[PDB]
Amino acid sequence: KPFTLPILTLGELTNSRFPLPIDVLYTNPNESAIVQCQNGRCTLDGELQGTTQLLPTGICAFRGKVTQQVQDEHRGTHWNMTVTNLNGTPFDPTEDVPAPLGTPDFSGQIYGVISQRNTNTVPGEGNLPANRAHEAVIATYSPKFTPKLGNIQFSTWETQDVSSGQPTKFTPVGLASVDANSHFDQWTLPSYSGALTLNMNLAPSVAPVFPGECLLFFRSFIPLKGGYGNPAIDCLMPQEWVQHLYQESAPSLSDVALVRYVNPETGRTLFEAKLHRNGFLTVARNSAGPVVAPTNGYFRFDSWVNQFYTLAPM
Amino acid sequence: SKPFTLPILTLGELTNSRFPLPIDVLYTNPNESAIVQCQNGRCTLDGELQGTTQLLPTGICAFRGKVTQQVQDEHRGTHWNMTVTNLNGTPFDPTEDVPAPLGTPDFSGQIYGVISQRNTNLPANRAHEAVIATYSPKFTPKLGNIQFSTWETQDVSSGQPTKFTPVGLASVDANSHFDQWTLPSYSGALTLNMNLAPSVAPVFPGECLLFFRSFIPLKGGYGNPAIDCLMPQEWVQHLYQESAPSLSDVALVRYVNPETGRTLFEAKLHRNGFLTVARNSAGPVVAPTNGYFRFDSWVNQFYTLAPM
Ligand SMILES: C[C@@H]1O[C@H](O)[C@@H](O)[C@H](O)[C@@H]1O
Repeated sequence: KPFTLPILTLGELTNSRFPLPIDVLYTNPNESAIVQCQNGRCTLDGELQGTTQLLPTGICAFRGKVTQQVQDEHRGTHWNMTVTNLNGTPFDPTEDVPAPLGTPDFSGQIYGVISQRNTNTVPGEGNLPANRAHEAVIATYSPKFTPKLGNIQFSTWETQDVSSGQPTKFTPVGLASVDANSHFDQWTLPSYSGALTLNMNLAPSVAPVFPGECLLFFRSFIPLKGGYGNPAIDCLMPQEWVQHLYQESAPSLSDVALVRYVNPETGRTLFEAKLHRNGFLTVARNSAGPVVAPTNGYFRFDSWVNQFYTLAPM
Repeated sequence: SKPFTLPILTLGELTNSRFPLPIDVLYTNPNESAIVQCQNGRCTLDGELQGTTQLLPTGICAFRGKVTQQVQDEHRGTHWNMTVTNLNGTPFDPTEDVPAPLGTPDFSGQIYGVISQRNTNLPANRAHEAVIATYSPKFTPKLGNIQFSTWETQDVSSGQPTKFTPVGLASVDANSHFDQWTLPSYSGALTLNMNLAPSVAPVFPGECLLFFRSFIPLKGGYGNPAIDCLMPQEWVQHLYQESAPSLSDVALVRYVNPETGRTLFEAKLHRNGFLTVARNSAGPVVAPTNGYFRFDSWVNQFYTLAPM
């Protein structure tokens, strides 16, 4: 079965690591961090890895139940919540995943909305349940962030109106802050089972192996609750590529596919890239920053090549 | 002739095309009195997006634009006038043959979400809970402007890039006018909506619409509101990619349990992009979690579906 990519322009793609549209293609050859994100990880023959799942609505989302309000040193009102799988089934800690699928894969203060729909209904209200929602922050670097153990903590500005023992949903929206004290680092993984524990079942790190090459990212800018900053999240492949590769499950015929970024209105190749078996792109570029390219552009599979293939410089 | 196909995705791998939600259940309601003419999640079987439908899951019920003025509510809350652009930031051209900017909500209600702003050497930011009343006389996205309200009283900046991220509904009480089949007046109350995706309905006796249903969060109050889409967003995205020619007006599809290979039920998938089934009851369809629709063959309007 022939390998293919979807025909989607950048303006038709979304981030696989946070629910955002793709804004720009991006390189950073001088990146010092090990790149080992866990969302947006899929092999070219369609094997999801890390914490990756198919739903755009599942990325950095949680489902579970608040247990009780808890004490915490930091500002705000804090709440412990057990987490289940996104489909509501109990998360089985013995499953070979780093954490429940969809769990955030970076250090930071993730800002969003906690909402609740009570289990118990009221006869006088037409047998309908009570609801509430509030802004919330999940600090993924916190010792209380233990999604692999089945529970996490979130903070609210709201001081009281969060109910114990009721079905709870976290909808991600952005970051609370990127001040130094908020520990945003998109390449630093959470400790999924808590401080001092080793993460397990990780999707592997990715890196260029060929001289002059660097990773190519699909970049999205992420909203902020407050403060200064223009934070970005870089994914290895957009969510639609994850979904496509999973559907197709085309056999990988080598370790590296040659792909061309094409302007369809002209049919011309803007640049070429290597699409690696483990699901990431490299290009021959020696600068950092956005790739400035016509809006109609998209990647097209050209051929399977090998480790010795030399890319045309961008 | 390129063979027609549907993606192989279970219900638990699908999302709603009318609000950013996972699909929870398949659902029927034969006694529905309303005309069903939603504008998001509309796509013909040969891949033509219609209504306000666009491809991004992040675009559904989202807005992009800039705040122009603050107006205080007579009672409580603060309202903000927002000019809206296309989701890609280009100016919305009201003369384009669309009902409203693509992604615009397609129902009456108080849509709850978050407004965020990143100012035009690091930029200042703010975000707040916000509500967009799509039934409001000030909801005129086809004219390039809408209004949203905040509990926040002051900290929303004018002339700065603004994003609305939808989250759920503010309320479904009597005063909140939630009706998933009532279209907004995209240009205001005395103006006719234009360029709409057509209404959908069974045409054969004993049939009813089959919906992909999602439950939508609430900011407060009582309720268990749901949003029903005609096809999930992944089907829209698939049909658009494939652009397979439609060989009749109606495709026969089978809902299959792959683990047994057995057909659980069959359905008509109509050219304009919606399903009907032979069912005479309302409520969820109880089906194994591994189930998904598979194209069987092209049939016609007179085909008799096996009763569910
Ligand atoms: C029914 C009530 O609606 C309000 O908005 C909520 O704040 C309460 O917790 C409760 O659910």
